[PDB]
Amino acid sequence: AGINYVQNYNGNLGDFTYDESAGTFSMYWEDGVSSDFVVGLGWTTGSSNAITYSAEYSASGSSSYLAVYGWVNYPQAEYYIVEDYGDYNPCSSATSLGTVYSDGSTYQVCTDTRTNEPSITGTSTFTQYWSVRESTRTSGTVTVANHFNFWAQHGFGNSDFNYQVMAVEAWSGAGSASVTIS
Repeated sequence: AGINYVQNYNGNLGDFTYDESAGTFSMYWEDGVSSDFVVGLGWTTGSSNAITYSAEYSASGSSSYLAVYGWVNYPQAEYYIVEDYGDYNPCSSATSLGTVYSDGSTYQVCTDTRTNEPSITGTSTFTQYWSVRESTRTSGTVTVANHFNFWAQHGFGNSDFNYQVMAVEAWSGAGSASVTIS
């Protein structure tokens, strides 16, 4: 793996353990949360290399995602490749970009603009790009390049990356995750 970055945004709202050299982390929020956390492991600089993972992920009562997650510095953008999620599909609500096919499934692709929200430079306005897997799963390989190349047709900068992680996010409800990045 060569993990060199630990993602912890409000991880203290649940129980987050990890081991960088093994590439594994777990996150338990059995009691529920009513604020946003994002936790995971990855790299201080993103790239388009494939990521392979294996997880147990249980969040059907939760507004949550199991995702490849990271940022582009300029133009400022937050992105997700959502492999499995709970009760909330971010593309229901957002502007549709079409469909991409990759690694065994179609993904719905969409984008949204977030204004004055927490970001890698503090509080700012940025674009989000989402690929949401049509057949959800909790293990496999994400050929990141196929998503980046599609989003790049729609303004994604596709270079000048900040961090990139395999992550679990939840902001409501309860569940449980355990993830290995190989």
